[PDB]
Amino acid sequence: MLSSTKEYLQALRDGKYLLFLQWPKFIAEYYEADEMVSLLIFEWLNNGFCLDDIKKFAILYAVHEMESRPLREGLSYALTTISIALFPCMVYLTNNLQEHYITSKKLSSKEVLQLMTMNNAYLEKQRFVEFLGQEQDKFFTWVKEADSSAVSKAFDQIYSVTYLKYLIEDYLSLLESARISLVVRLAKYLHEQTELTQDVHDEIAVYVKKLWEMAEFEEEFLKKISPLPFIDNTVRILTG
Amino acid sequence: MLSSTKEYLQALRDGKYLLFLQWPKFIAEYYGQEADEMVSLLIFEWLNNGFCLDDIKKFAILYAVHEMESRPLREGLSYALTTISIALFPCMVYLTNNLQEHYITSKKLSSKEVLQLMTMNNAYLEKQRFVEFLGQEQDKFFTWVKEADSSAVSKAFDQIYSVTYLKYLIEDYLSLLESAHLPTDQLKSSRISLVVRLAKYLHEQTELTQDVHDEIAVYVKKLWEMQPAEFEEEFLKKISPLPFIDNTVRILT
Repeated sequence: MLSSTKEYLQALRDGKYLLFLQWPKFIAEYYEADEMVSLLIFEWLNNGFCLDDIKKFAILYAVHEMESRPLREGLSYALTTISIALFPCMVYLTNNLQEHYITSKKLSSKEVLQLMTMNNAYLEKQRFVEFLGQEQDKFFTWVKEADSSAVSKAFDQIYSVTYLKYLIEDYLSLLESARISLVVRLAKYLHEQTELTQDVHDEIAVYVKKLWEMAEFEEEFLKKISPLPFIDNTVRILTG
Repeated sequence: MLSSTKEYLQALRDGKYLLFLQWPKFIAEYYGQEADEMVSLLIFEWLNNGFCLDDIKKFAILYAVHEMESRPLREGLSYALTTISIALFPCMVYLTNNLQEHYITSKKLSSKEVLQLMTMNNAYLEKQRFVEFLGQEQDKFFTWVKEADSSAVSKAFDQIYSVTYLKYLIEDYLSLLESAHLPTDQLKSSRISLVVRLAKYLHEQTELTQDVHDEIAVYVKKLWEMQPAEFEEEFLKKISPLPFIDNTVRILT
């Protein structure tokens, strides 16, 4: 967990996206999803919502729509949730309401929703919606204009990790209903990683091997996780 | 494509799933697409092609696969699967309750002719009972999905995803190439044309056989000769790789 919304919006600008998606998990401990989206509107405006922020999300969102769906479930909630917030912020920054939102004081969840309720007076319910639609439009075009080198490179980055997360997640339920307490750590280990570090792929093999100790179906999964320890492990016996 | 529901259902019994999922596309041609009509044809067809308890249990494997987190069946492959499940439940109801006879004939009918048969037979089960039955069978089914052999599911998975992972990646290459800003690049247009055709070739394929690897390689080769962008390269690499390791892992397997 990071210390600030400012650090999370840094990760976003730093193309750190697996990390930035934890932003809504941060606001969870620092204060329903009705409340949630409004916290992130407050949080983003007080933390320097800009055009660059929108534009760098349009990469992330474009990655989300990829047919290979690297971001799914928990991560996909994170992504869409935040996106629901980005549009109101987009309405606010455009019609110059961003100020009534910006403050000094350290507010509480109840007090936040309080002023956002009051601020609703500055925007008729009918126009809020009209701008929301236009801001959506203006966004989705930037989603289309998203530089494909940036999108692509981002994708490997995310999916490098993400793939194993599902591959492993699936290895678990298949095993539970077919050692288990063991794998959950590999699930919880990998859960924490933002990227596959060459040091991280090392700790993986330190898992794969340790399972062998405790089924023909488990096979092709390890083969898809850490092939090399297998090739070693099998040849070791073949010389008996 | 295949010429017979018997052929398709055979594939389902054999375990050839990507092929089995091609069924509702055949049914759409054999008859000439409101989903209710399409589910109607599937029910008729499956009941004449020897719907049975084993058909259900194997289909359970397929579904269990569709629910993996790696999500091997997306989009149209997914629509196939779900549309077939909507036909499945009525058949389970008709099977348990001895209604199938009214659905069984050797007379080769038309779409309009089957939809009429379907409405005629609608009067042999009162709606309320159909819905109760329908849920009982759904219960009976989803339990079998929870119980599907982990061996059998895991095997279907590797061999569906084997093809299917390629399918989605190639679609994502395609849209990115289209969406790329390439002013100098005079080959972009002929490179897009290559990916589209690769996408098209692969769309018909249910497994990676020697032929497939070879065609894929022919496309990927031509693409390299078209002088791709930096980002395109990662895609080309994944699409036709050389997994000397995996080669060496499976031999040893």
